Amino acid sequence: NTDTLERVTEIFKALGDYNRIRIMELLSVSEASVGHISHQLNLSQSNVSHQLKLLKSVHLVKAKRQGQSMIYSLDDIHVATMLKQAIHHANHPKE
Amino acid sequence: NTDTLERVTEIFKALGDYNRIRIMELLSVSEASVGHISHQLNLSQSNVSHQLKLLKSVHLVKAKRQGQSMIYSLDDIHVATMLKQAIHHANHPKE
Repeated sequence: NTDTLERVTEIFKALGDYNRIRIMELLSVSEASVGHISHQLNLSQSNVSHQLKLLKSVHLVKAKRQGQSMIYSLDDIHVATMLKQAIHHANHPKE
Repeated sequence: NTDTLERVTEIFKALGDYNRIRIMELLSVSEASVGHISHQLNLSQSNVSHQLKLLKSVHLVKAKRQGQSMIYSLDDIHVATMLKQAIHHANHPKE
């Protein structure tokens, strides 16, 4: 036992609802309000607000203030590319 | 409209108990019986037999029969290397 493994346990633990990935995708490229993103993506603002919280508290996502409304957005392109690589291999080649 | 994503969902979903990673570690080095691993690895074999069950059905691990007892073992060294990279990067390049 130790703190090393315990860490790798936090990452996976951070994960929760699947829909989360959805927002992440749109976030990877784009920027809108807190509700707008919800309404459109046919989502109940009841959860949204709740969601961001966690992740944000996980150090995964980062928020930024500008005038009034807050616009989210990733700061570590690493995960962005990492996810693409995982999806790029989703289906092996052909043989 | 969720044939591609549904996949990435199965992966993360596959995960379950933490002790999992642990066993995987020892399983990614030496191969032993079902108990021995549980005994020496201070673990209630009650879960083991129950553990592999899942993963197996997930296609993550592949069992092997030869003689009598079945010795488990990975097949896609990819995951093994992938994990190493995750922990290898989990390094705070200072600051």
